[PDB]
Amino acid sequence: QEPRTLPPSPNWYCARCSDAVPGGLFGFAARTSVFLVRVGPGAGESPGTPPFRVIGELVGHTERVSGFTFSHHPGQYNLCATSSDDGTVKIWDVETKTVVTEHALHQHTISTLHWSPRVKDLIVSGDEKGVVFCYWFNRNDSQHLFIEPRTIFCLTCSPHHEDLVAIGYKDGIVVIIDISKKGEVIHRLRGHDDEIHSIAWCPLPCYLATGSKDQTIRIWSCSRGRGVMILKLPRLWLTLHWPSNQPTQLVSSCFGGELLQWDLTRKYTLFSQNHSRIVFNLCPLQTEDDKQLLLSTSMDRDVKCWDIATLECSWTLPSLGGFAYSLAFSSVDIGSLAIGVGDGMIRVWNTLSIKNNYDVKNFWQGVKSKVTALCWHPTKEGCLAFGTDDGKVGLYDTYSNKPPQISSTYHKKTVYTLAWGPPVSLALYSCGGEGIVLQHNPWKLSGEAFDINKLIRDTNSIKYKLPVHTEISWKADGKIMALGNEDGSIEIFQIPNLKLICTIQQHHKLVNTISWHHEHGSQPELSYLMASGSNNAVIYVHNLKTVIESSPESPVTITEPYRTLSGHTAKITSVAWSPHHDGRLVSASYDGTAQVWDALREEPLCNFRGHRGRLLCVAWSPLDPDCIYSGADDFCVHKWLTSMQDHSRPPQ
Ligand SMILES: CN1CN([C@@H]2O[C@H](COP(=O)(O)OP(=O)(O)OP(=O)(O)O)[C@@H](O)[C@H]2O)c2nc(N)[nH]c(=O)c21
Repeated sequence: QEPRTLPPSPNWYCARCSDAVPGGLFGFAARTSVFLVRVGPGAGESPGTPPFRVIGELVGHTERVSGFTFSHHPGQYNLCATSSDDGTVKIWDVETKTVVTEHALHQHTISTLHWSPRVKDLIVSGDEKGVVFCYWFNRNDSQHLFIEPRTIFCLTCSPHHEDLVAIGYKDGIVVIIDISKKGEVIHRLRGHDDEIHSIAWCPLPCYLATGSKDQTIRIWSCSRGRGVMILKLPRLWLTLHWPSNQPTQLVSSCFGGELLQWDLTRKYTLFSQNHSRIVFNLCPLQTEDDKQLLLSTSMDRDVKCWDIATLECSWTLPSLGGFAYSLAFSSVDIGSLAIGVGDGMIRVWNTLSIKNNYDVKNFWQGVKSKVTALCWHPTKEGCLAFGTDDGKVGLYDTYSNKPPQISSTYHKKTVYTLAWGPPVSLALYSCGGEGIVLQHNPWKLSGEAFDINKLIRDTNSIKYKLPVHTEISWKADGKIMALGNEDGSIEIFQIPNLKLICTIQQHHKLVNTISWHHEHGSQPELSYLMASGSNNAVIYVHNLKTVIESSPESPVTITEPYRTLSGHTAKITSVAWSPHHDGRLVSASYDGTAQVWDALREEPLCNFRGHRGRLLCVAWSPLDPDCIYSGADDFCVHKWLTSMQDHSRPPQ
């Protein structure tokens, strides 16, 4: 297939942090970025597959992006403006994905901006103190305005005269100002009782609409400054869209993210598959093929498309609300990719959706915190173990509707590893940051869970305190278990009773990740290859085929590696052997890259730099050999191709 991006959620409680220009380009603000989605025929997808593609990220802001508006002037649809809590308002070109200009005029946290419908280079920004700036970027000018000492929530330039701008406030007040008259208040619009969420001008000449947290929409005659009709709706963000096609109809959000189309001529109509939590923005987009769509962003972290002719949802783009901590592919369901997210939901992604590139199912029940580990049962379908940062281990029947089973036992600290292995029918092993590895019974998960350090102590000859275990990986045949430790040690234990056969002292810091090379290779000696990463940059590979066959009486110490992979410049969070190759490793690092290695020749192959933060996990696509999935603390998962990469090594 082609690349995909599982992007961060659109930001919440912003009057305008997303917009769309006609033809088919949609942009929404998410974390520190603006993500770009070409929507329509020009997105290039099979008739049946939803016509959208995430194509671009606008990279450059330092803190939360508070506002985003496109330039809607014909032949200039490629410009757009952003505001950010870093005090910046940047002008962007979407073809280059770069900044054209900016201004740090605002001395207080910006609330919103808006690109004038009439003046080709005028962007009007307002902050939480009530200060409004006007910025003409092609003429290099900047008019300062102060209207009143109140918290600006929204701001909409008039489509019908260059000088009028409506401003809504946290306390319900709405006013219309004139820039050419130095911010004079022309119309005070008295009526609202609470937070103004949106202001939409009538598209034909003038009237004016406002949605407020006081559960009413209001239309105003901006001539006689009076309110000529009030609409009460049947937790709330109340955003509006006045369609140019139906100048007599009006779209609004409603409780629970429900969307309405009212009739100006007490009457409403329902959309639809609907949103489940409050909706923040609504963006009209007319495709090349003349379809009238409307894009909606929502607290439920879905980005939905609506066909205004049918008022049904054409597709949904889901998003991630926290770090992508974990990626697990199922061996029973081949395309099934489990994602552990910091926002407390597991994502299972059918990466083989015949007619849907983002077929993702969320799992709310049971989980109530950062999912930091995941593992599929090797044989049972739908069987998915997860661990959290509250130390909770859990099991999940992902075909079922029903809330998961929780282990009666919690780890003291975060759950970083989960592996299935034989009991010491199949047992769940969970490792916590405190250093305990526990053995769970899936049959009776509420019962006793045995800390395996007691058997390690019984079956070996111990007179010291055991290490703090930080990572567990079983070998492919289910006969050798490796534990990584805080000191950097890795310990090799043999099948029935965790007999220790070997200790590797190669790392000098905490081990984060161990992976054994797969058995499906084209040669035996490879399944005994172990890859490991620690809080240091250098990755090691070790060849344990001697000591496992040697089956020693006493445990042996190893101080020399089989292969050394230097390149990364920060800790290694995850490593994975390619299932389609022999000795090909991918590694995720805190240096924000992922490196593909041919581990046998100590050769760097390619380096993925598409992430915007520290990487936490990597998983090879189980069917495409040049395709890999990544997860980082940028609230993203990228599905990228080895062959599309520009660099072979990690930076420095
Ligand atoms: C403490 N860690 C951290 N860690 C790796 O680091 C990532 C983030 O962990 P974290 O909760 O930020 O731990 P922390 O030490 O605070 O991270 P940092 O100090 O780098 O910010 C995880 O995705 C995980 O792969 C770990 N992995 C294993 N196996 N065992 C561990 O004890 C730990």
